[PDB]
Amino acid sequence: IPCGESCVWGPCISSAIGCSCKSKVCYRNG
Repeated sequence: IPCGESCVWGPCISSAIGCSCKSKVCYRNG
């Protein structure tokens, strides 16, 4: 599930809420 953050140049600030960079945007479990 996309969270609402891009990660093309820098990692997900939303890692705090469980989101990780996949395919240039931040996702939690798809």
